[PDB]
Amino acid sequence: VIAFGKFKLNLGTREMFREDEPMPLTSGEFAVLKALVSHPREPLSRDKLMNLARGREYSAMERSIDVQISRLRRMVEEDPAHPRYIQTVWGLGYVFVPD
Repeated sequence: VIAFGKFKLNLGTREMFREDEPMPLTSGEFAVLKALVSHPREPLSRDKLMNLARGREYSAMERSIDVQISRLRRMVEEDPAHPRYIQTVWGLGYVFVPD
């Protein structure tokens, strides 16, 4: 489904790879990351992410959205402090920026 940086994510099977090595995604990590990458370049509020994260499983209520973002950044970013793929939009929320 989706490639960015050294990552490949399969939205249907929940398979993720870093440099082709299999890397797991908890339910809530997966829920947040899928909401982000499925809306490329649309900044998403915490409320809208929480909402989009809801599936038929323990997903949205696993951890706070900001803690999920922080964990996803530590997984995907060379520097979590200056993120490339999971960016902050001041006033607003978070955004996936492809490539």
